[PDB]
Amino acid sequence: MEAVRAYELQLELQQIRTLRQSLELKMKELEYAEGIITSLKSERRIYRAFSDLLVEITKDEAIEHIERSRLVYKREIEKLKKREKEIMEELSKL
Amino acid sequence: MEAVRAYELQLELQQIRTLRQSLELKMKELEYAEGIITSLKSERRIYRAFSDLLVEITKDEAIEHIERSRLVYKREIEKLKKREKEIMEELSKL
Amino acid sequence: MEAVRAYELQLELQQIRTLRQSLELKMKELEYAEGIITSLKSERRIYRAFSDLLVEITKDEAIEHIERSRLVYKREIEKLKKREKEIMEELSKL
Amino acid sequence: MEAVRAYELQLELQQIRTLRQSLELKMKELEYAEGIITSLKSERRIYRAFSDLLVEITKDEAIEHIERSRLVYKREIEKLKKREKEIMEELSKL
Ligand SMILES: [Cl-]
Repeated sequence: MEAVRAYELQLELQQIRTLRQSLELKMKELEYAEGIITSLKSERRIYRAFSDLLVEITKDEAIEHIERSRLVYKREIEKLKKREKEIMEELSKL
Repeated sequence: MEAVRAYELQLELQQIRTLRQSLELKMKELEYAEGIITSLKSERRIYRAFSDLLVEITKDEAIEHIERSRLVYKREIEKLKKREKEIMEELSKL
Repeated sequence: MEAVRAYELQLELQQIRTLRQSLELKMKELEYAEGIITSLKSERRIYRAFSDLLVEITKDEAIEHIERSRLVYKREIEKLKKREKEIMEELSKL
Repeated sequence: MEAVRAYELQLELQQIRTLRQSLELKMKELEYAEGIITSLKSERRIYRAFSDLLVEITKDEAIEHIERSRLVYKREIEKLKKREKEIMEELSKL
């Protein structure tokens, strides 16, 4: 019945939204970090986490990481939002 | 049957409690950190985590973060506890 | 039927084991850290994590934290292992 | 029916794949860290995470940890991939 087709579209939508929201959080945290790293205070040490190690990196390396990561996240988020878009439309047609 | 209505209220209550407890933990960890940061020892470096980066911050920045975060958590916790309150009352009326 | 009573005891046992194993992991990680902190190398900075902040602590503070945490974990682990013990015995009697 | 036997093989395969992928991620993160640690920049502080403590370690200690961890992960990954191999073959024979 339509109720079942809708529930399954809703289940898919929730899973996509959950993945998408996790990526936006990480993306926003890195943008916040970029604002601090590029602020006026002269010295701020920065570390990058790799599994269970924290390795010191430079301001330039940190900015590079933030910019590349944002690109990967923006792309993944755009793709997921377009899938959410399609599903919301199907749900609307029902 | 009442058993089913109760089970569904119980399911909702557990999910709210789980979210609430996660927030109280983070809130209490930051209050503990504040006590240390404002203690007598002269020098303690502090870092703030943003996704996979750790960025050095000052004592004043750390205290600001702790106070703002506590406000956000206290508010979210109060709202969830009020929802738990309502549900516990419904469960009692049944 | 006995199969159902056994499945439910098995479900409970798995959940207890999962909680217990998580605590033993954290406990063992802190014991490993203690071995390093008390080793010969003269200077090793140490930080303690509180939610999203890392705060510098001394060797003595780190050892204190490790010892107290081990006590809390050992106690929680002993209590869970005794519950696992009871269940395994019930499963055996069936 | 074959559909049910296949679903159960698929369920097992997904769980194995999920464990395997988690290990490959950690393994790749440590290999990335090794590349940075052994790069030209003269001074980079390194910390290792043990539960809620971060303890400073040397470049040599970090490399040792990365190499041992890779061995443990490579072995666990090879064993899981061989189990995935078997299941994919069963699924093919059905
Ligand atoms: Cl440092």
